[PDB]
Amino acid sequence: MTADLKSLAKRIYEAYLKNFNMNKVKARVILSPPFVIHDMETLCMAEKTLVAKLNKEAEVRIFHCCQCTSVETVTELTEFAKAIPGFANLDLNDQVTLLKYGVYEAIFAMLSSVMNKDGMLVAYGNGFITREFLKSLRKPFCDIMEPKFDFAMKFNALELDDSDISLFVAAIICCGDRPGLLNVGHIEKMQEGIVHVLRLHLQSNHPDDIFLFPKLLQKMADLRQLVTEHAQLVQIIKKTESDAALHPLLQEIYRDMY
Ligand SMILES: CC(C)(Sc1ccc(CCN(CCCCC2CCCCC2)C(=O)NC2CCCCC2)cc1)C(=O)O
Repeated sequence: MTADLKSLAKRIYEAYLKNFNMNKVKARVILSPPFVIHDMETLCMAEKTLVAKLNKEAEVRIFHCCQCTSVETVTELTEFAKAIPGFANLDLNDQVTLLKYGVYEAIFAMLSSVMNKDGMLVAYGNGFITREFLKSLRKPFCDIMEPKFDFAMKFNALELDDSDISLFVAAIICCGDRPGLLNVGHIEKMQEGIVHVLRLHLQSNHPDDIFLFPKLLQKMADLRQLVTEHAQLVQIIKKTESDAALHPLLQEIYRDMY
């Protein structure tokens, strides 16, 4: 692994630590105290301390808070993408397409860092929602998070650190086979450079697992399918729930996606 490829992996890693408020090391520290949301009583208590200004059904209030975090994460991923060699040199329209299809694959990948089998760290490290509370919400809102917990438990078993995850997220953003891409050839070259660094980095950082790279390629495919199914559930909610309107930035991300 040349000093240049180590520099690329380090640049990506530092751009990850700079652009995302929560990293896996800090998440594990806290998860090892945040306010525990495990029932309706504690949800209301958390709302008054953590999202005071926020009345509708609990399920709808939660859904709105979730939208706020997604808008924030999309903004963070947008600045992170600049660290990827060649991304800023891409056509402005291609940069939008890559981020459009990539953001939620990256969101659910990064969500794993703050999940354990019993729940998830939320609200900038200050809350912890239980997995069972989320399952207790009325349909269809109880169906949103459980497939993400399912993915995260397998993803977390790979025992990646943020030096790996930063490259993985970069690779997700660099997928050349997104619909609507103009300069597909340059994107594939850009993807190839990130994937090449990821492969060498995993060999260096995880010599114990000789299959980690193909394992992560499969997780990228799993995430694409997870996002397809997520978008389908979001469309049902928007259509069936006469009070869960979508933030405009998010509605534009899902527009014409799948
Ligand atoms: C909003 C849809 C329509 S569905 C959707 C999408 C994503 C999520 C996960 C949101 N979340 C819980 C945010 C929980 C907020 C908490 C609720 C209880 C009261 C206190 C505040 C969270 O922590 N996300 C992390 C953010 C850091 C980076 C990684 C992801 C939930 C639903 C969308 O598609 O965007």
